[PDB]
Amino acid sequence: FSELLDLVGGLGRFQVLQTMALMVSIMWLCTQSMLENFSAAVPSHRCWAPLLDNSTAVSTSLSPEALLAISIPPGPNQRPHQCRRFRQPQWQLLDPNATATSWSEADTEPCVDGWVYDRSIFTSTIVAKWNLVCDSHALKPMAQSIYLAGILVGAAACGPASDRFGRRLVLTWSYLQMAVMGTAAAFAPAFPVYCLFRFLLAFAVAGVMMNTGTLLMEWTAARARPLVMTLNSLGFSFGHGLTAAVAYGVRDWTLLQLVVSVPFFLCFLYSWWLPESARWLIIKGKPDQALQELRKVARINGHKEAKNLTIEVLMSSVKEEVASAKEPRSVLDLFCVPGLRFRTCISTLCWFAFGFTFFGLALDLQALGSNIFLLQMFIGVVDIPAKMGALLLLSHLGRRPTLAASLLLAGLCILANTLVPHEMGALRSALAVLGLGGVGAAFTCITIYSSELFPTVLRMTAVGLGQMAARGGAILGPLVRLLGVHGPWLPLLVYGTVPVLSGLAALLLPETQSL
Ligand SMILES: *[C@@H]1O[C@H](CO)[C@@H](O)[C@H](O)[C@H]1NC(C)=O
Ligand SMILES: O=c1[nH]c(=O)c2[nH]c(=O)[nH]c2[nH]1
Repeated sequence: FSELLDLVGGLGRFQVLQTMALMVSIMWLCTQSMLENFSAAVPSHRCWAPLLDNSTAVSTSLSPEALLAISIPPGPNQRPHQCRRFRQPQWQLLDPNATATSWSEADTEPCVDGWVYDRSIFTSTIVAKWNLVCDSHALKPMAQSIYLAGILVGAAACGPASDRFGRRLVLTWSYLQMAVMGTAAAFAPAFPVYCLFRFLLAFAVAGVMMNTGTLLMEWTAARARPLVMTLNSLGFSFGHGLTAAVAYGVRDWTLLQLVVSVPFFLCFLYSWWLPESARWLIIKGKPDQALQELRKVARINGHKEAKNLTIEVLMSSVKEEVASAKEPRSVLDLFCVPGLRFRTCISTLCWFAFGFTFFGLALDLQALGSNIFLLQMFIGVVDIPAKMGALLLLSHLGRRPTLAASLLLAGLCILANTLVPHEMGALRSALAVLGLGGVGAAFTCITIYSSELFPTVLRMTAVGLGQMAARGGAILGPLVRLLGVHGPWLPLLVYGTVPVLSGLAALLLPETQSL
């Protein structure tokens, strides 16, 4: 096939502009996923209480600190209880002779009158709007799980639709669905409706993710294809910085969600000026359309050959593909072949670990460091050099040691985060950033390495199964935080154990760089 790209220009003005255009979309698409660090931030809260909040009642000369001690009991964390209040004001607790033994839990009641939230950092969040606290506290990670499950279902449905209707058409309606569903989520009236719209937004996120990469690869000559995949992967790196930059300015969740959604109307509008994949149009037996959209690109790249492209040349240049690209093999074949079964197991585990660890940690920055805006920005800034170093070492040291070393870097940093005491917040934050950097490097590493461990007929099958495994791991990511009742160390130990085991496992793979 690529002989045609050499008539049309296989790297040039069109591929440059297409890479820029799709990278920008991937940036905003990354903001959509990272948003719920900020849209769903948990502000500090307490029960509403008469002496503190009933401004219509008779006031007193006591200070707010004293009235808080008189109204809200202390909780386990040596801070005011987030889910209880005194049944009657505890005037007895003001005198210096008082002790903690002076009251008992029967003297307290739950927040009958609802909660009061700290508005200093964020003006509003979904947690503050729908009271996703105390007995409802599980509902935040449930919302994140529903989003990531939406992406799983969307990726499962994308394949058949992408193959039947085309890369660009599905990408176009994915952009429209992202805009519409993000705008709808921004104005949802109730929590179930918000979950429905976030699910339907994720369903389109999957389509954008898959089709952008597929279309970039299908329009790029082979010498530049790894570089193009790397640039498309740096799109997310800049997406992290963009998330921090936008969320630092917009402190209301409705306005923030709307702001990050609206750009996709423009993405929808400019996607119509992209060409549908020529490989797809030829494979589906539509030469008259493939010729048009090839010489359209030849016009952009500035070639005289737009006069030379002709149907007979177009047909003669792709004689093999239409005659042989007819093997949509089932996933089970990977397990049927004795040799490939165990390689498939290990590579699928390496895909799983990325999603599990990354969307375990990256979606609760509030636990990792002092300032989530700056920490998100750093998760971008450190992701970039990690990815470039991954590409280079992947090109020199071999895929096996680079995959193993990246995953072991991630695991060791995330585990060490549990050894460093809570007082050393700076080192905890730095280790968390480095761990997410290692995971993000392994993302590129595995994307390329899994495309070599299997014979060329089953290469694509392995990559698809790996992607589904990463999505299954991402879904479990958020739910693992529900173990945190037993301690803050436990979710971190789990998230750190997974990459350690998978990184050790990657050592058992064969090397695929030339030896
Ligand atoms: C708040 O104060 C007003 C003052 O008139 C009173 O009528 C009302 O019952 C009070 N409510 C609570 C919950 O203290
Ligand atoms: O390096 C990444 N950063 C992300 O924020 C992200 N989100 C995603 O779905 N895949 C990736 N990869």
